[PDB]
Amino acid sequence: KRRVVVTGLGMLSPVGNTVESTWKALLAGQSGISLIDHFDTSAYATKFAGLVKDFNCEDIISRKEQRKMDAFIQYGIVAGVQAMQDSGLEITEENATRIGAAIGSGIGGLGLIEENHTSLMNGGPRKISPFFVPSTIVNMVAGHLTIMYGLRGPSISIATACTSGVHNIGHAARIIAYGDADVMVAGGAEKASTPLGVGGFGAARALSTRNDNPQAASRPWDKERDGFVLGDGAGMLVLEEYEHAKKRGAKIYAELVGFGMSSDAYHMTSPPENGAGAALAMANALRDAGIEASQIGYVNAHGTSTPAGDKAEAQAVKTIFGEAASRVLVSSTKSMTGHLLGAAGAVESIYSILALRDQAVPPTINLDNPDEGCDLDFVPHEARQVSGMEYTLCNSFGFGGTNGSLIFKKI
Amino acid sequence: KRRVVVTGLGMLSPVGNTVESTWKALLAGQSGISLIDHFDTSAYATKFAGLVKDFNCEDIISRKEQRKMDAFIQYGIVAGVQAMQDSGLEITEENATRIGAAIGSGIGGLGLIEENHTSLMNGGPRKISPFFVPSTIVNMVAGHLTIMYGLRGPSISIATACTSGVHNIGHAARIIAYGDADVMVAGGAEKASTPLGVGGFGAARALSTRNDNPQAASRPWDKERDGFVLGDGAGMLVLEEYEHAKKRGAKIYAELVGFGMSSDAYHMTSPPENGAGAALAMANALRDAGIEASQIGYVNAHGTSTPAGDKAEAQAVKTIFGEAASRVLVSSTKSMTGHLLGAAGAVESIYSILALRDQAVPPTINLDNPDEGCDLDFVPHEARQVSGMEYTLCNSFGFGGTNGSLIFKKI
Repeated sequence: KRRVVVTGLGMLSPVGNTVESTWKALLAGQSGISLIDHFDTSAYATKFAGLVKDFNCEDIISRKEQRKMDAFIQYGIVAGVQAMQDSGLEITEENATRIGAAIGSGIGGLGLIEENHTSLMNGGPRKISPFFVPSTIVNMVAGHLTIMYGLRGPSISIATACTSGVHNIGHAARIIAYGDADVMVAGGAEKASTPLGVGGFGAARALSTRNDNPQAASRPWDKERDGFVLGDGAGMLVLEEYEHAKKRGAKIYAELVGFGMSSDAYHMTSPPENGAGAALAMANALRDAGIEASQIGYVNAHGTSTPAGDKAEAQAVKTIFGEAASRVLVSSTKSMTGHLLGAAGAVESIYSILALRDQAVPPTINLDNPDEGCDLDFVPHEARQVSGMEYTLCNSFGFGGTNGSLIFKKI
Repeated sequence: KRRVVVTGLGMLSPVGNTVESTWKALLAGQSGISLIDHFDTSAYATKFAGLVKDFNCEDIISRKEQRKMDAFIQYGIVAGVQAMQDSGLEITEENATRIGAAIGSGIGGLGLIEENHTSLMNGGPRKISPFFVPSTIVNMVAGHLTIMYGLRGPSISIATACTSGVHNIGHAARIIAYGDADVMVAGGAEKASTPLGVGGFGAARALSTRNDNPQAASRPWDKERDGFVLGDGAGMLVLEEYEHAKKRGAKIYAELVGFGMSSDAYHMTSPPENGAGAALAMANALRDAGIEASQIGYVNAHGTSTPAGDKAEAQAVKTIFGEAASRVLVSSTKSMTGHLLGAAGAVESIYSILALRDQAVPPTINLDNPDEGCDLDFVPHEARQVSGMEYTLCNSFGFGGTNGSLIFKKI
């Protein structure tokens, strides 16, 4: 009965380039949303996003290698390095084989796809970079990391849109428990704030168009919500077997105890008004942890700031909690951070973990006027302090009706 | 101790639009490789590929839905439907919840990415289709299938390039055994025979340029090999728990008994001359099945027809087998089929399975003049007949040094 705990953290987010900075900014309710300026947004209905400010990998990635990797891959490597360093783990010859990676992305290298495609249109197959494939594909973060640290254990990449971070982390954990590994760096990286990403989600009408007030655009569960806001970044956790951790005396942020998956089987984009999909996923994670819905202090919602989306999620929370409806804390850091797509579940598992350490829960900012008959406590504007929270639940409900939920336990 | 068996098959390949047709063509050594004709290949160094001929989904997908999905998604849905039909499985209200999907792709919707990108370049963000994201992203086959059959169990998508089919199938199986599901449709779909796919792998110099003889281009382990050949298609298996299968009396093609994963941790594209990565993965699958290397009758190689690639793989086969070096049958159907990237491990798991049913092993065609000191039996030109084969091993060693191996057992 192998148990899995967390002993390493790494992150780049719209509100910070480290774990603690990011975390401090969120408990302070700071918004990471600003107007986009790396491409001309005149024709774009959405002109703002959650960008990573002053990203630097100079000391981490040789500019000779940077040319071979899209921005999402660069974000992922960096957050991966932070996670490995913070872990203290030393990779030995007898170690390698048992240490792996489960890192994905929802969309991958949009930037270098557009670049290479632009080059092919203007100058034919020759303008295409010899690094096109490996610089864009979703599995290249796990690819580069394993090589960088000589990792030789199981290596996978889950690509389930919005649910990627949660899926990757949960399977990295299943892998360990199963016996396939002792250590796994799991998470997701994303950088979809490009013309194709902004115009594409805009073509679907899934995005907020509140350009006058970008920081007020992401407003989950609010009456004036008009779509999600895009966020760039990456979240990485070092997962590891309990005894292998103790035997080495490493910090242990928390324990991963439940993981549940479900499918809506409703529509390619819309969730059921019902929230049936989400319920199942939260329910399976509880059953998996072997606890009840009442034992959960905080739920980091999917809460993307979509009319139909936030309503499905609330409905599901009421459905799985019942009485505990208002007794539980539910918040969406997407209010300050935006939607990190493939990295969303990664960064949010980290908030779910940090919340346990600090007994503090981040707010759902911008929640000026709640919805119709919501009975839930969405930690409305300021961070709430908590007393005896032992378990936290993290939710991701993505495109294609694919849902997941992670449950973390204190110490 | 939940056991997993195979009870449904589906496939589209360059040598057939059904499982049996494809399978018959391969035992007959037919090549599926032909010159590309859907785009102007004048500037292209590679002008041929393994295409799917006369693909039809008219009766399966409403042309109203086709517009919302890239060719790889259409191939995947169809092969998914075949698999579900062939399985005989009936989805009930009390059933849904326990039936899921693990389907990926290495590159996803290149075609609709190029189209949408071309539209944005010529006419701005407006020309972008509102279906851009859901029509291109890797998880949309599992997305559409779950909805189509009202599947509500765990739903994931592994995107590990060349190793996707194997990873998806192996995790679909881990999922079932774990208790998370009873039924899982697992596999991969791919359609990278586009300007971006052909020019991109061409920019890396990873592809064969033998345009005079396209059917002779894919020649694994041969002296005149000059890169892999691209193949389009999709392979889908219906995996399911042993008792749930019996209780329903369904055909049972075979049993999935081992699954191993490893990472090279060497280079982003090249495998170690060593073959260390591959060894580990085959070795873990054996250990996982609980059998020895001698108990394996056939190994469906990764064998892509790359100088460095085929050599690493042989080295690893010699390394894991030792004495059994020539006593075991190893062949690459990539010789007739080309490299299906994300679907490669899916179609090949199916060949690995069918080989057990029929006690026949498909040949490595084009193997005119083997390599230096190869001691292995690569089933050189014609299909070999076998007597008491009980286990077969399937290998995928992909970009980013991510490797996997599946072991199937008779009956």
